[PDB]
Amino acid sequence: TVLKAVFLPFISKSHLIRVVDKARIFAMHGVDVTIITTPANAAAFQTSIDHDSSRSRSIKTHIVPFPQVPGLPQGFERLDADTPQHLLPKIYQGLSILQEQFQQLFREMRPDFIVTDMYYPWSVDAAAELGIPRLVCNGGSYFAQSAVNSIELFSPQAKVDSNTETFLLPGLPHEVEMTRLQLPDWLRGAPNEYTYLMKMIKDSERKSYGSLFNSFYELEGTYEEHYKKAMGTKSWSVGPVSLWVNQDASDKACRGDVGVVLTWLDSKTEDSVLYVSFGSMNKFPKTQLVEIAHALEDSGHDFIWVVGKIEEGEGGADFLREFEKKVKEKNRGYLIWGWAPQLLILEHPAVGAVVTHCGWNTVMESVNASLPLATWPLFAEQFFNEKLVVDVVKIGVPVGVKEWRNWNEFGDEVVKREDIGKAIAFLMGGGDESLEMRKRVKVLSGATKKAIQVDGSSYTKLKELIEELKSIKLQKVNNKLMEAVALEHH
Ligand SMILES: CC1(C)[C@@H](O[C@@H]2O[C@H](C(=O)O)[C@@H](O)[C@H](O)[C@H]2O)CC[C@]2(C)[C@H]3C(=O)C=C4[C@@H]5C[C@@](C)(C(=O)O)CC[C@]5(C)CC[C@@]4(C)[C@]3(C)CC[C@@H]12
Ligand SMILES: O=c1ccn([C@@H]2O[C@H](COP(=O)(O)OP(=O)(O)O)[C@@H](O)[C@H]2O)c(=O)[nH]1
Repeated sequence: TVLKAVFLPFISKSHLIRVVDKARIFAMHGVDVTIITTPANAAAFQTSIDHDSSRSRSIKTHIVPFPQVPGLPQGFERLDADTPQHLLPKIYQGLSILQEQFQQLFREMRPDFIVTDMYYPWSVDAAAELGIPRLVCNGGSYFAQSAVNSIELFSPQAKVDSNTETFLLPGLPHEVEMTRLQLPDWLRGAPNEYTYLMKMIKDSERKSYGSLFNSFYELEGTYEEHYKKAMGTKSWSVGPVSLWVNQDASDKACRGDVGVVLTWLDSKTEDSVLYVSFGSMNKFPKTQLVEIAHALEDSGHDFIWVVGKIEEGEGGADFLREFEKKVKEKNRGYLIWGWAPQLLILEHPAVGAVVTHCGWNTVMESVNASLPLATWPLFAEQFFNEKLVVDVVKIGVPVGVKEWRNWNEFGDEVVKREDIGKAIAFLMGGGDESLEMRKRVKVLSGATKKAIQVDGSSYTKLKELIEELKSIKLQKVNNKLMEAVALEHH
């Protein structure tokens, strides 16, 4: 009959809200969904779950207490930027302890299939023990995963010396040039511990039923097909997930949480405000914040700056509080010190462009809101996402960042105010080339909205997947009938 699914999200904020939204999409289309999580993580999205159950979807959370770990204080259950760095491996250790409780819950709930974050590679074995399909949720774009596979297969970085020599990523449908410094540490040379984790994750994916991406075909459908052939797997684009289940203002306001900025926006003319955000994980050093502050002030344009994680005192916070005073004196700038209501802001007509670290969720949300991008990749797969934005679909301009760094370090590179200002001036300056870029993102904005409406590309992929899973459930029911009839004869 009715499919039953258990969803297992990860415990970093961006991954959590992406996989929770995928859970909400499945429940919107008839699946009886249970989301397993811990209290501090549930706090970020239980409100969204309550709104959904009122549209009488069958979706609920199942709260599991976070384990005791020596030296880990109570209440620390998330991997985000506000988390003190020495607690991260302990938090990850506590998550690992939960695996057996998760598996017991699978055996107790007996779902027809499970949908789990990529950071749970063992879940493919759990599903095989239960005899059910496991879907894996992958972060980021098909493009970025195609680029990673090109690096792994062809090693173009091995044939160059220096750090400024560009190389093509072979086999991709588009010509894409990068330097060795723009590759992740775990891909560049000898394996590190993350290289081995990624190997285990990709092996798990190859054994899984299929993968789910927050993507849509009009944006990067060529890479969706490329990726399926690179992996030899099934995959479905089911995005933009943020738009699909957060079309209401109340949902946009509460997403991932736990009005003054909206009144400020209401006072501005259309497309006049630059939105600046570097995602849920980034922490900039003071010297970088100084360059951004000067670039924003010197641009002459209105802006909202989501400052992200700031070191206290002379590590940045003192400077930003002084800068915030300055820019309120002119009514040109607005700083957001905590979690911003990103979906509500991007949809506001006053917003005209976005400075982004190329986190895939912000790229997708900006496309839906029809906003051109200034690209400032930092870590993870963001340098690959920049290539797609800048070189393939041409909806952004780069600030000019040269070097990948890990998420927990400041690196050696400081992007200077002049280079930031060049990107702002292009986006906000009204020149003809920027206007052609705005038209390109507008076309894609219309495509996003169509993709999740009835018989859009993402709607259809989800419908086809659910039909396959219904088919598998029914096959097992009819096989039991066949076995019982055979035992009757004898
Ligand atoms: C933010 C995302 C989710 C990710 O972001 C995702 O990055 C993917 C990528 O890396 O390609 C993209 O595919 C995807 O789209 C994007 O969402 C970027 C990488 C990372 C920041 C990641 C990390 O750095 C290192 C560790 C260590 C691993 C390990 C083995 C150790 O080494 O000690 C054990 C201890 C330890 C602290 C566990 C925690 C992780 C897994 C940690 C902090 C979790 C958050 C994670
Ligand atoms: O102040 C903030 C920062 C981030 N986000 C949301 O958090 C996600 C950030 O994910 P992204 O892929 O852009 O970057 P990451 O956080 O993974 O580095 C997006 O859904 C944003 O809408 C938000 O609502 N408010």
